[PDB]
Amino acid sequence: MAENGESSGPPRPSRGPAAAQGSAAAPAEPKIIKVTVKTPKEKEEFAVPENSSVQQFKEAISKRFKSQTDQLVLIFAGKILKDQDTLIQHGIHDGLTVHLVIK
Repeated sequence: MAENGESSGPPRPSRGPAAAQGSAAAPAEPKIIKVTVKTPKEKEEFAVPENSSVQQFKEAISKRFKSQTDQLVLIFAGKILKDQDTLIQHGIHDGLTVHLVIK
C-alpha cells in the first residue's frame, strides 16, 4: 500500500488488462447461515454468507453494533469464534448461540 519508503523499481513481469470477469453469471453460495450473537444489551442475530471469514464479520459488529473489534471476540462453547477459525466452518452451522466478550 505505502509502507515507510519504497526503493523498488518495476518488476520483471507486468500484470495488465486480462479476463478478470466479474459481471457475467457468477454466483457466490448465498447459504446465508444465521448467527445469534449475545451482547451487553440484547440478543441480535446476523446473516452471513456460508463462505465468509470472521475477520469480515468481526468488523461488521464493530461498525453496526459500535463497540470494539480487536478485543471483540465470541465465546462459542468455550472456543473462540474469532479469526482463528471460520464462522461458517464451525462457529455457526445454521443458527448457533455464542456469548460476546472483549478481552
